[PDB]
Amino acid sequence: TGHPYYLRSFLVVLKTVLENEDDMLLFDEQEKGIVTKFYQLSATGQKLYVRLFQRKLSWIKMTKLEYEEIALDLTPVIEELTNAGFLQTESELQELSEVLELLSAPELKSLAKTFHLANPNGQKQQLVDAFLKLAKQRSVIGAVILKRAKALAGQSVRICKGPRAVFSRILLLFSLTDSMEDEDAACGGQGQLSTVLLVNLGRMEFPSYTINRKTHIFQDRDDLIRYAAATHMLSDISSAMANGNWEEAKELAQCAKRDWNRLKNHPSLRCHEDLPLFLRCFTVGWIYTRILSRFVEILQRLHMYEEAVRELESLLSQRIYCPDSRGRWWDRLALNLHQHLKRLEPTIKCITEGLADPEVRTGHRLSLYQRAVRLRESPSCKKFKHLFQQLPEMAVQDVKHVTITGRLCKSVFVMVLCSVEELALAHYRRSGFDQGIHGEGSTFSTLYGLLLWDIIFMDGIPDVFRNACQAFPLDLCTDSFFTSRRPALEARLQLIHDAPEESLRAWVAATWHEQEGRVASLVSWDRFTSLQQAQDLVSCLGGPVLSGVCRHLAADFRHCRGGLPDLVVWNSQSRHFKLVEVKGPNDRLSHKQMIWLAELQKLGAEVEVCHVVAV
DNA sequence: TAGCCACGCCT
DNA sequence: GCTGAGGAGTCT
DNA sequence: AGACTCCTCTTT
DNA sequence: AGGCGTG
Ligand SMILES: [Ba+2]
Repeated sequence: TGHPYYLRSFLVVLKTVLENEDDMLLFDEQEKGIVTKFYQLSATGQKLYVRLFQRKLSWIKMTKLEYEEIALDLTPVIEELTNAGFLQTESELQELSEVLELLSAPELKSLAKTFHLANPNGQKQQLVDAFLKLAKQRSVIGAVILKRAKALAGQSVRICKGPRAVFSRILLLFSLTDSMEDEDAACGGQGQLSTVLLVNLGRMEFPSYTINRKTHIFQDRDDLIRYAAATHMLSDISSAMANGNWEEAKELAQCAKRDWNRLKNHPSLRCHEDLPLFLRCFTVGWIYTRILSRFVEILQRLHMYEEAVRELESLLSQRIYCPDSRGRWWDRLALNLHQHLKRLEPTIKCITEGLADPEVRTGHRLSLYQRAVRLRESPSCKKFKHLFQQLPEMAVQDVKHVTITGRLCKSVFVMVLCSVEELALAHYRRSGFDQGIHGEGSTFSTLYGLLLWDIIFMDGIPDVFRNACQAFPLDLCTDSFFTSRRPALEARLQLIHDAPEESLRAWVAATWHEQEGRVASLVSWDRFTSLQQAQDLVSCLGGPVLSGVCRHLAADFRHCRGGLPDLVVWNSQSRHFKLVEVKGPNDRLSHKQMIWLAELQKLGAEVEVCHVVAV
């Protein structure tokens, strides 16, 4: 462990995936050997590879490579990696567009000149398109350009794409069990370790649980490769959207929409369809559906609202993939029909079916009910009685609103510089709550985590723990997390409800002491300032409330994890607390948020929206 | 749709 | 658009 | 000269 | 004011 941080982290990944019997079925021998080859390198040889694996994939000037901590002179090390088959040298640098790319605009000028036919000025981009048109006609002069371009660029290494590929697939796999260590790190461009992972994994200590895998996710190394392909596609589409190239993204999508209807009969699907949901998210079909969702987003941006409706109706026609997404869809469907396609007939059928789908929850549920009333009680609609149709009167109860002012300067205010939220925490200090946290959902989530820790990492649920560095059972964000643990859950949620404020102070003390540091997705250790703070807070919150919140989180974290209030403020001595949703000059309450506030009131908790106006 | 935010537009 | 901080190279 | 784009390194 | 999009 004179291994620097980035190497320790890389090794954990390799180990974690290599000890999966199931995972190792999806690598041929050729592939498997490369890993051995890695392990065979010297410590130096390894350090340097990780560095370069992490760097962008392409050619690097030998003079641009400095790691003192690896060695003062890296030529030996490079030679090892070359011989090993991991790194290639300027010697294999053959493509012109590659040689040019590697050179600086300065150098590009020096070659634009010492070639008489070249206009020595313009951008770097131009001089390239130039030198490439020239070598394409008079080929024999092109080989002389390349000859110098090379000699001019210098000594240069590149990571070999082939072995690289194996490590990315390993990284990909590591990342399913770490939720998705990132779609951006693993799934796109190509796999590197996320920043946080690369830094911390080597030090991280995980909650103890029992690995118990009883089902395969992938049929064979082929299924993996098809999945990896869909993954990369979704990544490149998301990437396009991000860079605003909505035209490219529409193609890319349609492209993928073919391929998916191409796979729609293949043997493998039968088995995937059959997986429990918490695993079904790791299949081609799930990724293709996810892609089709982005596609309706794209149809929407390009304002093609008829198509988007078709696509939404397609997605909703099946319950196989992404059922957690139907709420987003039904809502999105209805919004399109009502707003954009003014078809008031379907808007109702839509809203009706949607609200009859036990799949839709919280925010979207509310948002459909709200459109219903706005619609039924509208004259532009009155010539009907098809929405009086027994709509359960989910009239989200009304909440105390409050307003304060702050001197404006994400929006920054002054009081020293601070946030909308910090400004309010102040108003509340002078309102006689000496104590507060700005924690949004993590305050509550880590309390749920502290109180149910042992039930979460409980033994006896097949398939939820598949390997070594999990921070949660894979079914955590499913309807099955609760069903698979009903009896234990009902029991614990009851105890908590009746617990007096010392049993709580004690249960928390317990987990805290036994688990402090351990990486669990629900628990932020620095979220409270000390164990003592946590105990204060639970004391104020009290069982019935602590129970109610925990019940929602475990029952349906997927759809309840967001829209809890920004602030918790309590009075130390008086034990009175308030749950505050800060609303700066430019944001209102989302449906998710008005559900939470309602539900927190029912639990009998002081809830308040605190509007901030600027000066 | 990951969720957030600031802005801007329409009604 | 954003989800971090600094430096080197490119652009106009 | 200054603005912006790209890339790397983070830690223990 | 609030519903909706855009980046
Ligand atoms: Ba807020």
